[PDB]
Amino acid sequence: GSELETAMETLINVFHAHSGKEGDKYKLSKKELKELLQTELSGFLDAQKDVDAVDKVMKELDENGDGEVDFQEYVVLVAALTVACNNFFWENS
Amino acid sequence: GSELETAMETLINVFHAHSGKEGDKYKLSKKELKELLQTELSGFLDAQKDVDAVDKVMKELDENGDGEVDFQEYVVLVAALTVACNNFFWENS
Repeated sequence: GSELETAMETLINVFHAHSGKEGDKYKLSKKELKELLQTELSGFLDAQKDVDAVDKVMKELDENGDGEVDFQEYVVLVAALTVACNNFFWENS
Repeated sequence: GSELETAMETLINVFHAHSGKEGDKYKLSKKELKELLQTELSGFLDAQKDVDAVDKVMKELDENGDGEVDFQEYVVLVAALTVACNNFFWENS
C-alpha cells in the first residue's frame, strides 16, 4: 500500500518463498527459517556488528529449530538481526 | 541489498521520516510512533481483522507513550499490526 506497507508486503513474499516446508503455508519451521535468514538476510549477516546479538538469535533457534514461526515472528527475528548490523551508528569511522 | 534487505532498509527510511523528536534520529518516542503508524500503516489499520490485537498495541502504547522505541521495536509493532490485518487466513469466505 504505502511505502511502508509495500515494504511489509515484500516481507510476506520472502517469507512465503520458504514457507510451507512443514505443510502449513502461512508458517515456516524454525530450522527452515535459518535457511531463509542465511540466504536473503545474508548481506546483513556479512555486515553484522553485534556478534553477540547475531549469535544470540541463531544459536537460540538452532536448538529450538524443530518448532515453527509465522510472519510476525519471522519479522521480529529479521529486525533483530537488522539492528545487530546497524549498531555501527555509534561507530564514527 | 537483497529483496528482503531492501524491504528492511525501507523500514529504516520511513522510521527516520518521523524520528528525532527526542533529538536522537535512530529513536522515536512511543506516542510519536503512533502518528507514524496512523499515517503510513493507515491502510493496514483500515484492513484490521483482529480488533483485540490492534487495540492491544494502541491502548498499551497510549499509556506507555512517553517512552521511546528504536527501529527494532518499531518493526515488531508494525509486524504485529500486519498480522492483525492478515487474519483472513482463518476466515472461510
